Amino acid sequence: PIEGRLQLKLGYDQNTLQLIVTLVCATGLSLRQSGAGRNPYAKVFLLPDRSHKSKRRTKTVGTTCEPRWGQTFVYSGLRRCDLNGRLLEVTLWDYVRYGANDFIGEVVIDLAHHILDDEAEWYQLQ
Repeated sequence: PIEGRLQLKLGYDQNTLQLIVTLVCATGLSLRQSGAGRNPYAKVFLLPDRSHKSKRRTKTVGTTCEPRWGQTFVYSGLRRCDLNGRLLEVTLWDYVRYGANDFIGEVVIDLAHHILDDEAEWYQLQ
């Protein structure tokens, strides 16, 4: 049962050939079963590429259901049309210190159909 939402800004700058991705914050995340809060961080990939090259990761925020990162990532070497057919995959994870980290939810953006104007928007975690 996934719950919560993520606030993202997506911009594209033709003058530098860069897709600009800002993860502002997330809100409304569930607690753990334990009742403990989560320690959320996000991973971002520009798919289909799954190598270290495409990977970005936010800092981890401690014990909270309302993490704020204010973190901007840049993907270079892209014409606007190169984004067609690619997906921005943002996944939230709960940092577990002594075990595998738990999947919280994801937002996947079909860039071909996005305006990319750096407007902050909210996306339901899926």
